[PDB]
Amino acid sequence: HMLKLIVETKTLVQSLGFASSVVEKRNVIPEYANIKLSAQDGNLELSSTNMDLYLSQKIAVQVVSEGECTVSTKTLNDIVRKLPDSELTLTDLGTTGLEIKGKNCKFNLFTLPVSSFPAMDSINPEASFKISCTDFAKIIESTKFSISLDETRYNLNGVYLHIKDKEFCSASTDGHRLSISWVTLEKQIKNFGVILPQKSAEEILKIVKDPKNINEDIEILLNSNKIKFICNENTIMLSKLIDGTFPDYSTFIPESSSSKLVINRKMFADSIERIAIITVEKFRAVKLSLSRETLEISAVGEARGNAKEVINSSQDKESFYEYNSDESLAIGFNPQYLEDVLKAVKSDLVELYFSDVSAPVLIKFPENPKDIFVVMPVKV
Amino acid sequence: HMLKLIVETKTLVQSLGFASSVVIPEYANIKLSAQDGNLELSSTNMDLYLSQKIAVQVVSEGECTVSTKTLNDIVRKLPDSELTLTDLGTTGLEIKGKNCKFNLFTLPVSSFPAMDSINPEASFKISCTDFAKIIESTKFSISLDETRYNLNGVYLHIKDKEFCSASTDGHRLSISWVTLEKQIKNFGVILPQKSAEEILKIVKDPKNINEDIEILLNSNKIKFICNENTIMLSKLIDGTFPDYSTFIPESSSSKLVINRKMFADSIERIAIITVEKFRAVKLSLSRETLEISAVGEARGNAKEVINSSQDKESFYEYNSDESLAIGFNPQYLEDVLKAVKSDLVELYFSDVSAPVLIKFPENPKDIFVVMPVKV
Repeated sequence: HMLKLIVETKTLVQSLGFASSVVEKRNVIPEYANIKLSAQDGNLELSSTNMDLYLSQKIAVQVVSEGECTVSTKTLNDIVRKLPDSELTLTDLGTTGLEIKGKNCKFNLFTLPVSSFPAMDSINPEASFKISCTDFAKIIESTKFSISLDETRYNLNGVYLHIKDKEFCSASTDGHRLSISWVTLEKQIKNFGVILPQKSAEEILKIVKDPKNINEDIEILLNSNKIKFICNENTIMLSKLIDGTFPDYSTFIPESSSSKLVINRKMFADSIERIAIITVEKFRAVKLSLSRETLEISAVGEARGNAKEVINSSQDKESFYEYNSDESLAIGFNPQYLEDVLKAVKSDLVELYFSDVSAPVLIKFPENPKDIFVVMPVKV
Repeated sequence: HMLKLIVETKTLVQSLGFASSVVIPEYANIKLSAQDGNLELSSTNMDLYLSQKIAVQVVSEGECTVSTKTLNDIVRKLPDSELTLTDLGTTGLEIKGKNCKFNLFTLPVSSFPAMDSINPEASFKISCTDFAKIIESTKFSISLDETRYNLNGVYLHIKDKEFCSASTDGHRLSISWVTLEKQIKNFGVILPQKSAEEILKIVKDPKNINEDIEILLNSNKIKFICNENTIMLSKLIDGTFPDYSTFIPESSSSKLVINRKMFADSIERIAIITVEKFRAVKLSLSRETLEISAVGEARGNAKEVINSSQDKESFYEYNSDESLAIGFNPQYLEDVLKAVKSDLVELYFSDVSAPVLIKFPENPKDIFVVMPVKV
């Protein structure tokens, strides 16, 4: 019937931060903005949903009376974050509302009937397996930034999660670049390939990176229509899948290269970002003028000016630069697309493999053999 | 001659921050003038003109003009401890670090306005600390209503030896003052909101806050010379400031003394439940307790109880056997409570429809009035 429970405030604040990262709040079209609270068997289950995903979080509380209700996510989040008490009492007071009670204060939040809150789908899986949260965060971190934002390219608006032999892999592309990242499974899993929407990839990454989950495991259960994540037993996320066919990306990886650059990753990344400052949105491009002696990174911006930075050949790790060719190469890239790759993998050095000015660059990190990136150039 | 100078990056970044908070097309530009060991950076908008001088190594004297935003964008991300600026003519202004070069389009200096001259009717000096105080205590209750343009600034005015800033938006009054030693000709002028905000930031800078500011004014313009090297000229709102003394209660029948932070934190919590259409908290005052409560249509309601206490950290004392339930916009109370750093705050009441007067003990030259709302 009527919920009543005592919960540690800090724990509730953390769960509501996750609820807040799910809940609909754009205020252009109708939204369902409530959170469902369910007290059962020593746990409070907090459920949040948007049109892409359903999140269920369970936290241990002192259940005085079992029950469920729903209230405004934002109002509950906003109040609980400002209460000083180490613990709070939550009591469903019926027409009076859900009461949030600390030592000196009481808030009544009007409820909405539980029947108004979307049903949690059941998932009957075709395949399921478990991997570490550390391994899953890695392949998502390495591929979430190059998802397409173009709705007409509906099959590119997510990450392609798939099995090839013993490798669990994530791939993403927006037509301008490709990212691929994988981890080796120990058990042979049924082959599958599904497209996880960007919004779900962002939320499940936040979940598995939480300190309580990052060193734990995540179970993945899926069929061709839906996917379920069970992260460290007590957090369940259900997601829709994008109905479509991810392209055969193996054709996109250059089979050979005419020159190779090795350079300190942070130095390269900092220089690109600096030089890109002069650019405008209508022409986001930096020019890499590569030679054995120096690399000149330059850019122009209409009605702003131009910019140039020189990186000299060097064998010191902190300033490393080596370009293995007697020939020069002047080739342009969108600096955001280079920065996305450079920030994705924490590595001392980075390798860039080129062919001609009109062909893509292949980017790899030396201690990271299971991450691959391809970026097409732009005319400069 | 062509400008060329070497400048400490951190000091140039700081100057460009002030120039950027100020910013016709030529008003998006910054004028750079290297002369006599100083770089003068000039910035202007339709209300004000700002001139800053910073010491640099002047290699060659000269002046030029560039986009404020482009210059600010580049300098704030260069890692070098010092930068070389060189007007290269057809190439533009060169901003040079150890390994990077930026060239910015320059614009003609003949297109950049000079700072207007002022013939002052009144001029005086006060400390930057005192000037910061009176602006800090009054900038939050300036009107944002364009239909009441004479309220869209602070009223800087003198009464005998008291130099006052006052502001009102029709819902509250803030007034803060400093006693001058010199006899100054009577004046009263309205400093626009953007100019009050900019000169406050300048006087609060660490290099100025312990120094002095000279104020020179007539009925059309006001000039601030802050610690010699930063000069801001501002237009004044041409108009008549209203008789704000009508906010001051003729008398008060009850008084609340309460811990300031405790009060502000409880108002802030209870106000969460309100909606934009009815931003109000209810204070139900009695000798034993204060109940702070609020309602929000289709959202809910809330209540917090504060018990009488003589402990400094939880202080509450209300001097009357009568109960008083009176409402306020919580933002107008929070504005006042955050304006003055004090352990306690005092609130003086009469009836539910009359204003509250607020003061902070040990701050006798700051007075605030907030009108109630029906609850």
